[PDB]
Amino acid sequence: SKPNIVLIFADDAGFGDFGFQGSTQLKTPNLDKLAQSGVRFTQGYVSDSTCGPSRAGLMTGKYQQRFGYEEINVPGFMSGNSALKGADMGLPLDQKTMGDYLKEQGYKTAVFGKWHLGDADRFHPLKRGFDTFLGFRGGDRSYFNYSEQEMKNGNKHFFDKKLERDFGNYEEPKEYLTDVLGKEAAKYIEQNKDEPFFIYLAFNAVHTPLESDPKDLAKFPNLTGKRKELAAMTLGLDRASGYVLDKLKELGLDDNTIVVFSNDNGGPSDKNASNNAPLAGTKSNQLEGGIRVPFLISWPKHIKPGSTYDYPVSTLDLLPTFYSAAKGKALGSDIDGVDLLPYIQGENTARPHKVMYWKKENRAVIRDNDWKLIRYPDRPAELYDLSSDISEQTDLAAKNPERVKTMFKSLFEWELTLERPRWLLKRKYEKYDIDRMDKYRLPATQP
Amino acid sequence: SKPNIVLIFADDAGFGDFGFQGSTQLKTPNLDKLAQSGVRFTQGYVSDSTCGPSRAGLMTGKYQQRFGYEEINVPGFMSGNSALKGADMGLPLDQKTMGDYLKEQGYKTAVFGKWHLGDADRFHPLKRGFDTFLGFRGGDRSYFNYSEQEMKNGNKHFFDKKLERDFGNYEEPKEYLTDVLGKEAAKYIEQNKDEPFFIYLAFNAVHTPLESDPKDLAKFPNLTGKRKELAAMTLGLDRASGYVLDKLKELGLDDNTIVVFSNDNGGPSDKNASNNAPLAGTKSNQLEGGIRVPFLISWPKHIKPGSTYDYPVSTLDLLPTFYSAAKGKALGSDIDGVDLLPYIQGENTARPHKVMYWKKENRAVIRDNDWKLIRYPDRPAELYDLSSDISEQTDLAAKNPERVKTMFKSLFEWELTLERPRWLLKRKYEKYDIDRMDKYRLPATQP
Ligand SMILES: [Ca+2]
Ligand SMILES: [Ca+2]
Repeated sequence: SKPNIVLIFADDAGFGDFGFQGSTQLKTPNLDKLAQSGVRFTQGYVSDSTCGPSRAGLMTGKYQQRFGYEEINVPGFMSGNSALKGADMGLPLDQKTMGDYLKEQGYKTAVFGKWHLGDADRFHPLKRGFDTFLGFRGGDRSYFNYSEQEMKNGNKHFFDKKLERDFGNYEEPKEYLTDVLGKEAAKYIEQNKDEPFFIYLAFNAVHTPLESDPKDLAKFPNLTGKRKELAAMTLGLDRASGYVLDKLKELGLDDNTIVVFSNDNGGPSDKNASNNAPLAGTKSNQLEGGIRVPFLISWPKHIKPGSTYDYPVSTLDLLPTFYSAAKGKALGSDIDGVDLLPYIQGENTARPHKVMYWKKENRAVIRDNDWKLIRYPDRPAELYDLSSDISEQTDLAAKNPERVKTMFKSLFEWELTLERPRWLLKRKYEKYDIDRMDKYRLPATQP
Repeated sequence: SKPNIVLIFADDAGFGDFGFQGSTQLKTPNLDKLAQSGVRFTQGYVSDSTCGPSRAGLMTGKYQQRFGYEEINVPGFMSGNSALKGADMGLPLDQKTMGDYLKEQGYKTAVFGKWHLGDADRFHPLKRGFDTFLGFRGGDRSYFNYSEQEMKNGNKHFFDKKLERDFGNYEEPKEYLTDVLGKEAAKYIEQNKDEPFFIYLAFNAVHTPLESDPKDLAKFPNLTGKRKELAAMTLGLDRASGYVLDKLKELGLDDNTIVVFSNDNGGPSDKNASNNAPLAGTKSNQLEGGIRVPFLISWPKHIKPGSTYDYPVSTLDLLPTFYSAAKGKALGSDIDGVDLLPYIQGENTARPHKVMYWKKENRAVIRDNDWKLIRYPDRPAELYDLSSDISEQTDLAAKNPERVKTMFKSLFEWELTLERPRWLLKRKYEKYDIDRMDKYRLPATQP
């Protein structure tokens, strides 16, 4: 008998904007119970500090750069010189997804909400190892229904923002999208209570646009502007998550169900007032604030409740971890993630990752234990000791020239194993990413 | 009366492998007379340290990266993810060439030898402002005829290596290609002795493959291996250059003819035994050895014979210099080169370039006066003072942190004005370029 798997994946959430992450202002009671029921990771990372490359890594358990998925796939934002534009941008078809791996172990598979791994029919979830789908192909959309007007008077790329059941059944949500996503995950759990199931629950929460239940806004009278709306949407994500967690309890599935909460990248603090405290930086930079994310795994009877795990882990680990728990035997050799279960349980006391990497064009990172080397296009490479400087305020490059040179060589060694990107952003977005990094260069504070 | 213009452009030649450049072993008597007849530049640069991007800059007078021509166009060597492959790689059609500009001033225009700005019919010289053509579309070819056998049993991209008159008149040279190229330039000068003419003479010499007249090899008994063959081919380039210079004398055109000798990039010392003394580095790195080239301009009666010009100049300058000398009035505003004539003659005492840039992906350079900042993917950015360290052995980065930061920002500012590349090399060539850089990291000496 094989465990059910629920991967709850938030969008553009603050590292510091959950109760279990030390938030005073924000309220995440259901996710607080999820944290206390299992293991909270203090050093959980995504594979990129933007939506698309992150999800590509999560879905494959592979450094997404190794198959050209380097820069974010945003239809209408790519260079006129870009190899693939619009709907042709997607997860290469030769890649085997989390869905595909769990379908081979006889799981019923579903994805609710944000896909963002290609808009063209061939990149559709139901072609990528998911039996079931309710969400949108694109990167973002309204948390309420679109009018007939707005849908008819939309540009060529607006079809990816429209809510979709399975293959091309376009119907708009009747209700706040976050609540619709939660409640459809719950229906799907009840409809599949007898077989093993895998649910990728990809909330568009708390990505822009800033849109909330009026019910949620009244609960934060003290808060103001974009922060008031983040809190409302967060409470929303927490309620919708609650629907799923309660249903598992209600049906006695919680005993033999893995539940993972995480986040696709660090918070874009200037767009959605997210707060990455106590980390520097945001979405689309490779400071801890961009790449370090809230990360929970709950598995009752298997993981001790109320435990922390302090060693670095990656979203990349989730494919092999899930597959191993689903008693999987035929794991591809091209997989960069490790099975986390032996490490969580104490059977392996080693770090699950000595060396970790990030790369978007000239911006790249190598972490070797607790050394962080950051390469930029516009300034000397910086070196940080994360064992004593979680906030990256003390550049140790100057006083460690030989460690910088070695780490620079190891980072280059890893770049040589990557494909060239399959698509390129317009040049000017590199400037926006770096100006934002500089705007949020200091540690964020709670609150 | 408008002056004739002859641009003699060698391939993969050594910075140190000409008599007028201080060569011990090699013989370039015709080019030695060319140097003495005009101005030798001690700091002449190409716009990239490889064939294709270099030629793209030369032909447009523009930083070739500003229209996506960043990495070398070699059919069969591009990433499977590359936006354009094979014959579709070429100088974008929206770009106006040196040929186009001089055809508008009523010049008869011709190109002999290596084109390498696109193999497809639309990228052909006769579409890009040349009335006449005898050469090959591709990057390299044998210095002797190809058999019917070799031509029939060649890969899809071999058609670019075949010798071509005007538009698709394929006939193989009956004689050493360097001698055939020189003698056809001379025929064309005689055939057009009465009207103003422009000849781009792009010798494939001294690019691989290493192939010489047996007559030339016997003149270098003391030399051995690849060096013996370089010397023979060099003597060959010098004789073939001689045919052109003698013909101008013979017809009394020398009085009113501008002659430029230069080189498309620094010498690939490990492939053709070229020697970039006294510079560090080679082809495909951005040390002085890659980007700094022999550079002569002769205009009898107009430029003082036997003169040196010590301030940096670029191949980029040749389009506006040529155009201005052809009494051109309607120069595009997108042009990065300056007219060198006022600077050569002393009318402008200012540097013709304060700030110069190079970029191939993560490898980039900014020069500000005699400060050279070099960015690499695999090591800390280096700073050199070229006024006192022509050989780049004394890294001043650590002792000049503020200059490094500012220059890093100016270099980024210039990257933001560029398009993304229109095509990408396979990943593994970045490793080969950097291993070669390291093999030739020390100053080359005469040997
Ligand atoms: Ca996101
Ligand atoms: Ca060349």
